[PDB]
Amino acid sequence: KIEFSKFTVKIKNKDNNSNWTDLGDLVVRKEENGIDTGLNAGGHSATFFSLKESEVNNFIKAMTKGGSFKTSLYYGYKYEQSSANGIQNKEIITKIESINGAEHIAFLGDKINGDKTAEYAIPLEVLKKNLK
Repeated sequence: KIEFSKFTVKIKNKDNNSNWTDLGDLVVRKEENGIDTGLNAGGHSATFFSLKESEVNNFIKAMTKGGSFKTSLYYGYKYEQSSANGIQNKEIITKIESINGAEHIAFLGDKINGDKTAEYAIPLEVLKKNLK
């Protein structure tokens, strides 16, 4: 059983030099079945990744303690390759990471266009406050 309906939390990515930069806000929404999350970065607004009921516990766990979950669809952001059409069952895999003094949930995205993927970071304390 899950209390929450909808909330927002800041998301960062690693820029062209591998520096954590603020990207935007991520709108996590709770469905009849699963979670949708969507990226409002710059003036682009579009679904980021989603997952059904069964991966929910794996989500919460993952997004609070570090772990992994299976998405229904992962698109990401524009630079990564899966944003045109999205990819089913992409496994997201999370770590805890202190960035300034603030622990974040960090995970890799998709391949961009020597294989380079996108990297992402959301603060842990906000994910814990809201994810229940």
